[PDB]
This record gives sequence, C-alpha cells and structure tokens, in this order.
Amino acid sequence: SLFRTSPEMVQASLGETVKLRCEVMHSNTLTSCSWLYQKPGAASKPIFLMYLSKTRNKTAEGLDTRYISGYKANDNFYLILHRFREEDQGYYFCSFLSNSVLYFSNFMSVFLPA
Amino acid sequence: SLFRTSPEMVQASLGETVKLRCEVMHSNTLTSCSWLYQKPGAASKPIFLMYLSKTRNKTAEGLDTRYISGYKANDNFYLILHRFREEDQGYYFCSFLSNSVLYFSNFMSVFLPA
Repeated sequence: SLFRTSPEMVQASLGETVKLRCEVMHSNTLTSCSWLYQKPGAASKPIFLMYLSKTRNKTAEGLDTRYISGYKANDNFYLILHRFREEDQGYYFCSFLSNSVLYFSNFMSVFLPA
Repeated sequence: SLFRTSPEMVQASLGETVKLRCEVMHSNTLTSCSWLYQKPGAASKPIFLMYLSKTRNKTAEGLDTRYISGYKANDNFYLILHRFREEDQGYYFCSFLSNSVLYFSNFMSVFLPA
C-alpha cells in the first residue's frame, strides 16, 4: 500500500487529544501529503484541512489551528485534534498526488463513545 | 462558488447512459479536474476515476473505459456512465488542485429507482 496509517478506529471523549498518523512509504524530499476530513451522517464533499511538505505547510483558510494542527517528520504525517469537539467526529484521511493520480489513505474514524 | 455541477440528484435505470458535469468557475488560468467516486454504503475512502486536463488525461488503472469515460471541454468536465450498472450507484464529484489546496465540488448522487 502507498499509505500506512495509525489504527483506523479511534474513540475519543470531549476535550481529549487525538493524534493520527499517515506514513507515505517509498518517499523522497518532494513527498507531500494533504489531510482531508469527511463528516458523519449523509455523504458530503471532503474538507481540506492542510497541505504538508518539507518546504511548505499550508492550512485551510478558516481552520482553527488551536484545535486542529499537523506536521511532517521524515516520511510520517500527523494530525492532532487538540481538544476533541463533538463536531470533530468523522473520517480523517490523507491524500497524495503522483503522476496525474490522486491517492487516498484509508479512513481513520474518530467518534465519541456511544 | 468554485464549481457548478449538473443536478445533484440523478435517478437512472440499468443500461441508461448517464452524463454528469462539473464546471470550474473562475478559470483565470488553465484548468484541470479529477473525477472521484464514493460508494453508497459504509463510509470508506473515495476512489479516483480519472484526471482531465488540456495536456494530459489519465484513467485509473483498472477502470473499464467501456462503461466509464470522461472529457474536458473548456472549463466544463464530464463523466459518462455508458451503460449504468447496479455497481455504478453512488456519489460522484470533482476535485481540483490549486496552489497546494484541494478543492471539491458538491456530490452528485446517481441511483436506481427504489
């Protein structure tokens, strides 16, 4: 697989810190990764969170980085949900572009305990 | 907004030719677009169908181009489901990439009658 992620199923309580990982294997100095999010409930378009690379990090306009941040270390990309909100529940995943193809990591689901 | 799509809800019968459209709105520059798909059931990662641009079109490895194809005409991008199958039901959308940011169109749902 192109990506290796941290456990795909996560339970978090309100206010907890959640840390997600996607490793892009077989990488180079140009390797970049974008964190995306999809809401629970009805199917709806993904939301861009941030783009990470050695030379440039770019967060989405309107992203509150006090609650959601991320970083690159070597070939690992991380997303941190600092103070888990009810509306932070959903599906997080990485996206990587190579030769005109968009690649996606498996979903990492993060939900409150039922 | 950045995208305009054909009707977001489509009802189709088996064997019907279904044609979807996403228009990239403020084309200041040259535009490109990738057609993506999400399965209707359990939430899981989107599937890349094809990338469309002036200088390169790229279909996903494995894509049956006899059932699914697409093209670019100026800032309009189209996806054609040539002979609608049960397995073609689901959610279709576009993304484009600009200045390290991924943008997505609204979802277009295509389903058989109840």
